[PDB]
Amino acid sequence: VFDEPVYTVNVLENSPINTLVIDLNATDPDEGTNGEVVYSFINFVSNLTKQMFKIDPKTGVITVNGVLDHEELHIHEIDVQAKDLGPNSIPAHCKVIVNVIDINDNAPEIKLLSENSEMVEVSENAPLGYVIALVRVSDNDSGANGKVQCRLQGNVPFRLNEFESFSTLLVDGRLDREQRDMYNLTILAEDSGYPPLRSSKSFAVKVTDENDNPPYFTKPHYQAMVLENNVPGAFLLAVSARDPDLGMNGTVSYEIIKSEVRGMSVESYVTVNSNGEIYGVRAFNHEDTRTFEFKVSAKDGGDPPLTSNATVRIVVLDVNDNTPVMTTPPLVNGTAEVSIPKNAGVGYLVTQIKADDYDEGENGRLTYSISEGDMAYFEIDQINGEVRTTKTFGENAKPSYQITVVAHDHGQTSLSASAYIVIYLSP
Ligand SMILES: [Ca+2]
Ligand SMILES: [Ca+2]
Ligand SMILES: [Ca+2]
Ligand SMILES: [Ca+2]
Ligand SMILES: [Ca+2]
Ligand SMILES: [Ca+2]
Ligand SMILES: [Ca+2]
Ligand SMILES: [Ca+2]
Ligand SMILES: [Ca+2]
Ligand code: NA
Repeated sequence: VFDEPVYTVNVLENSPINTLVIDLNATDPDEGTNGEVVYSFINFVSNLTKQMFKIDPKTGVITVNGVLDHEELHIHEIDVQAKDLGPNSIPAHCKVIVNVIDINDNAPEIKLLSENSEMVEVSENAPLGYVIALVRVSDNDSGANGKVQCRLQGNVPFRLNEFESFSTLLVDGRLDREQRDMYNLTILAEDSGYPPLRSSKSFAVKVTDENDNPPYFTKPHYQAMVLENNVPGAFLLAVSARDPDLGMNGTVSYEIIKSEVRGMSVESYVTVNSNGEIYGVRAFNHEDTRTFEFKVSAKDGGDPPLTSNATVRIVVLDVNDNTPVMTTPPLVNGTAEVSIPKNAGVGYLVTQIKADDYDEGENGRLTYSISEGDMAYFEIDQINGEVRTTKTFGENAKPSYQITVVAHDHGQTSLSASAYIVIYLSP
């Protein structure tokens, strides 16, 4: 018969094999008994127990024959028997209990609930306290060996809120992609064993792009000078807008706003390249339009897209592309007849010549001269065009005088237009 009915023993988790759990004696014959004892396990409460322990059948010494895992099973209940060969006897049997004492063999486990596994992401300037990923820390031991706290690290714009079940990782700042497209976090964790076993976990935070900026122009108002009578399809000016966003959000497409210039349309005067290049679609003419301005848009692919527009002033410069035009006196094939008294004095105003020129400035300025003919008997004012007599006529003066007035301008190469004034002396 066994010394005690029930035995309780504490055994370290993960104790090596052949560790002495206990040496039982079935009270080997006291004052005699038939003798030749034999020990054996006859039953286990959990069958798992079968494979963790062993007993010498003759000496009666229980030892470890397996890995005692507290997280698997912590209590082992063994029914054991001692026998005298059944000559004329009963079997004695007691109940052994091995408590598996928990030790700190599991350190913390840090897990991220997100969709794209391990790719944590968040859109620019997402709001303060916007949850990005649920983190879950665990330690599979019991007690202090099971308890755990964890913390973010280094200054970053995020934080964690510890809860009963799990923690939560959220935004704690303003995120701008144009400034930073990524952060590099490290969650540090540890258990409360002695000494405490620690875990780190490092991972990335990809800040996803928003279409939060439009294409910025280099200038709000561009200007360019052109020369009059330019060729159709001749380059004028380049504008440029850049968008800091990603892809479609940041591509740039140029458009010219509908406007009418002098009664038609911008298109009919000007067009735009999808590269910010402005081409003259027509031959410009300073006498029609010395200046016109227009707006030019820029847009990007986003839902919905965004715009910036800039103004464009075109200065049309003057060239001397208008020869002057004789308009007084009226002209037949470019000549006029006038009459005058023969006894006319000196200074008599014969006629007054005048021309119009459309160009502006020097290009448009007129000077009058007698080019040829009876330049001796008449004189012309350089600015008026007033033709007057410079001599008296009498006694066998010819009765008819021919003079060629011209009006020329002041351009790089001066243009001009003549007229033939015939003078007849009416007595
Ligand atoms: Ca274990
Ligand atoms: Ca353990
Ligand atoms: Ca632990
Ligand atoms: Ca931004
Ligand atoms: Ca952006
Ligand atoms: Ca944009
Ligand atoms: Ca012109
Ligand atoms: Ca002119
Ligand atoms: Ca002109
Ligand atoms: Na023994």
